[PDB]
Amino acid sequence: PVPFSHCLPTEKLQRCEKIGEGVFGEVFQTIADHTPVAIKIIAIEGPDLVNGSHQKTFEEILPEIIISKELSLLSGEVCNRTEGFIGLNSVHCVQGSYPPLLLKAWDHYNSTKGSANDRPDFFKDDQLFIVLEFEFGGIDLEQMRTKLSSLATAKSILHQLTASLAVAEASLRFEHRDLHWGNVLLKKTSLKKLHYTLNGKSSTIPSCGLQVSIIDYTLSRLERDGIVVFCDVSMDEDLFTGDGDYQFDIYRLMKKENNNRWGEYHPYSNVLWLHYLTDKMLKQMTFKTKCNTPAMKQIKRKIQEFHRTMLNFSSATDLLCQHSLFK
Ligand SMILES: Nc1ncnc2c1c(I)cn2[C@@H]1O[C@H](CO)[C@@H](O)[C@H]1O
Repeated sequence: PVPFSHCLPTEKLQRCEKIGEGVFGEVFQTIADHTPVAIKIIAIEGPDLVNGSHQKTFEEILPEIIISKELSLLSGEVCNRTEGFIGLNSVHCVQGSYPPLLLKAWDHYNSTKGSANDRPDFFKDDQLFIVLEFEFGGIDLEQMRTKLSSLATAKSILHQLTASLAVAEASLRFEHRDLHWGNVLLKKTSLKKLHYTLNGKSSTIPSCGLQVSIIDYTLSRLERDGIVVFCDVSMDEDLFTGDGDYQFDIYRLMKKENNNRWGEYHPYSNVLWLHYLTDKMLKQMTFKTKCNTPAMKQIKRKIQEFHRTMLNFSSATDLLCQHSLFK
């Protein structure tokens, strides 16, 4: 293990601002070489509860690390290529107490946005963490609930998500398994079209001025050469007992689909998540401009039609290749 200062030299540490959180830990934004990055920091191996849950062991955190790498690498592949997952810059195992400058950032977020986490000031100098440094992906879909232009943007978002998931299905038999709207990131792009390749066939997607990145592989699954990497949630109580959002039904529906056998490949889970996201787009998102032109009213009708038909597709690949929305 390395000290925090290895990952976060002084100027980089000074520029850290907290941008997100979960039971897992903390996410900070900073900058190096003029380029923003997101730093995900997860305590591991220790006995303390953190945000009410036990810390993962090294063995338990490895799947997320491996999957983050494999998905990042899709941006440079040939037959199955997508930039729709987040870039991974580095992963380190760090040892130390939590840096005071990160506690200062933590406090600022707590004062302005409020936090559901414990202030991370109780770790000793032997504490281990995993620090994952990612590309900065923009703002999550949930925080953009009231910020998008029109449902035309929603179409581009769904098309990008479907294409990324398809390429990952084809390359890695990938299932995301936790693609709630906190895990769909949006960034401005000056590209008019985005490019992907699926089983050696290249295509494009109109960007509507946004690039989508999918994040957070804590519950994800994939395989290479029959070696499966996944999170076995077969004995988890709480994951399947959520209420108040269609998100929590997706966990249940995934368990129905796979008969509680999480090592298996069931790409229908990607379809379930895409259905949940389509549902968010039609029910919870609110757009600055409503559908007023005939072209835009046809877009709304097509997204509604996608919502009511997509559950009859077997995978994100089947949706991309066969759904009328993407013709
Ligand atoms: N790479 C990134 N770029 C930008 N924001 C990021 C990330 C990552 I990793 C996470 N987040 C933000 O933190 C929240 C919790 O994962 C997410 O919901 C999101 O708001």
